[PDB]
Amino acid sequence: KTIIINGVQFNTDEDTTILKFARDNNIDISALCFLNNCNNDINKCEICTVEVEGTGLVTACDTLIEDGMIINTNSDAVNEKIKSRISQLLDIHEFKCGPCNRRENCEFLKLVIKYKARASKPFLPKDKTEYVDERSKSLTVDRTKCLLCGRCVNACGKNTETYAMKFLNKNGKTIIGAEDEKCFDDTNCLLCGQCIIACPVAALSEKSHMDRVKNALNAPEKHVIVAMAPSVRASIGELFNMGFGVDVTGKIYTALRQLGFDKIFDINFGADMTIMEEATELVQRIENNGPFPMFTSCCPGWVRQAENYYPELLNNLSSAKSPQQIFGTASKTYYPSISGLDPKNVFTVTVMPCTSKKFEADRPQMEKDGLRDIDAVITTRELAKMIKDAKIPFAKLEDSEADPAMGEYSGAGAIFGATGGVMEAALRSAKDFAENAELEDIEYKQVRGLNGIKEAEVEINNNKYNVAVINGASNLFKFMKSGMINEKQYHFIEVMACHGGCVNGGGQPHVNPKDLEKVDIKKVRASVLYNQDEHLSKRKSHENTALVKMYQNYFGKPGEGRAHEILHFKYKKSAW
Ligand code: SF4
Ligand code: SF4
Ligand code: SF4
Ligand code: SF4
Ligand code: FES
Ligand SMILES: [Mg+2]
Ligand SMILES: [Mg+2]
Repeated sequence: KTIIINGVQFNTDEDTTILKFARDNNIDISALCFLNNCNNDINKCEICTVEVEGTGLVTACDTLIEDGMIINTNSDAVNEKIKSRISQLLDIHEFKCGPCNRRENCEFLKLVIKYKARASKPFLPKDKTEYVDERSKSLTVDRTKCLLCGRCVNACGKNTETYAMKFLNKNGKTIIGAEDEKCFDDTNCLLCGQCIIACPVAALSEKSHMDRVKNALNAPEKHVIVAMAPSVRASIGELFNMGFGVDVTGKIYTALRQLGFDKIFDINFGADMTIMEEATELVQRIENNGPFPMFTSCCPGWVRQAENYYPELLNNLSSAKSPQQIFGTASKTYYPSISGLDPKNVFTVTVMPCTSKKFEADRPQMEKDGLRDIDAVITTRELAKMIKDAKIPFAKLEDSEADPAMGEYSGAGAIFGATGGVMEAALRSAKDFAENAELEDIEYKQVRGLNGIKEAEVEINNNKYNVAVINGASNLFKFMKSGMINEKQYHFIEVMACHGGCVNGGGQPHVNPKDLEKVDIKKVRASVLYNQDEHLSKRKSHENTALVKMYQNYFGKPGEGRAHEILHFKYKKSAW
């Protein structure tokens, strides 16, 4: 194939699109609605317009290169078309970047600046109320920003296969929204936030908890704990121009203290708690021969998936609370027992890579004696905004340490944020528990990485067991519908709704499509976690010294008695 682009001849056997070929050859072509290898098939944005001689204007993102093509990407006709399409979007776009939560990394703004586009008539609604949907505990929509680019809808379909995000005809006008324009929470939506991650503008956002947090911080009598997810320390630096794959754990603890939090703990401590309980449960089921399989229950996207699509599995989920909720439960019981705080005055905040966690935290029964396990959840992005609003020079901060009583963690805990991490951590403990031993071979590499469905055979106490790690909500549907679950007897199955695990969650920093071509975001964020594991002296959850003291002095033996009564949560299917 001979191809001419802007007068440059290429000879190639490649079978690909003009966009991808141009991009591979450092020729600039803009794009908007193209993402995840899909464009918006109905109502194409045409931002990737180029000129093919003899044919006219074509969309480079979905037009294959052909031998003999002569292509101009930067002709006056091309730029005028693209400029026109951007101007048309400005006509339906509340272009007020100042207070906008995507001000610093918005794709549309870059395009507006690049083509010097202007609205015919500026879009300036006075009553945004009709345009905004904040009903959800997790997601919010601001349709004054929406480009109808279809990226949320394609990403929902690809990532989850639920198609909970849809195009809708609302009184004759096209919008995106949930089925029947219901609140997302009241539909089959997993509240995973992959739609947000796909959004080029500030149209989709997380449901804010930042005022819950600020109010508690400013309330004189409130004692505000904060505790961040595994993934936050591998990710948040991205929003402070520190690049990718930077471990900023120490800087976060310092930042959190500068924001005025009263105690700095860590959700990885809660991940060790979850393993203590989950691994103990796994050994129990093995001894009662069932029910099998046991599924993890720590991902609320998956819990919602089970609730909405496989309620028959709800009884197979581990009764262990998730690291978030189990930590929170302890934060209102154990923590007062070792601090003297009145439990009513403890306000527990988590920092998560996740939008679904907001919903988990607000489940009615996720409380005891009137006290919420978790009072607020802020996403990685929300914490980055709080830090920037406070003029905290994050990239310049010195390292500090967590408060150890609910802040220590093992390397088992540290890897939770990657797909296969829970499985690996859980097996490090279950094997030790079952064989009553302290084994030295603790790396389960076969359950790691980005394959959609991963399985392994493991030997526990001289019997074989089958494990699977389901990596992404769409892969959970594949596993079930294809009958894979019936090819053999599965004993323990991990499910994460987000592909890559929590490091790719819905609350994470946006990465623009070009950086994504350049960096494997799932692997690079995950690598921070595995590195921590490798350098920690304690690499099993049950060797966490602070955790051991808590169980010895307060909860007693895992998986029974007081531990079972307050650290566990069971989901029930509705009756016939
Ligand atoms: S979505 Fe982007 S272009 Fe629109 S107001 Fe916000 S920052 Fe500006
Ligand atoms: S919400 Fe965002 S991703 Fe979805 S159509 Fe609107 S601008 Fe595109
Ligand atoms: S939160 Fe997840 S399941 Fe719900 S619409 Fe967005 S991508 Fe789809
Ligand atoms: S994989 Fe992690 S970030 Fe994604 S929905 Fe589940 S808990 Fe949330
Ligand atoms: S980027 Fe090609 S039509 Fe939208
Ligand atoms: Mg297409
Ligand atoms: Mg305070």
